[PDB]
Amino acid sequence: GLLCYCRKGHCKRGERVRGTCGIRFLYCCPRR
Repeated sequence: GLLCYCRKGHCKRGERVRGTCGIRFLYCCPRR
C-alpha cells in the first residue's frame, strides 16, 4: 500500500508534500 519514495526537486509521477523527506527534497507517492 505504502508505495512512496523520496525524490529531489521533482518526481516522474505522484509529486506530493505529505511528509517532506528533507529540505530540498519531497515525497513522491503514486496512486498505483
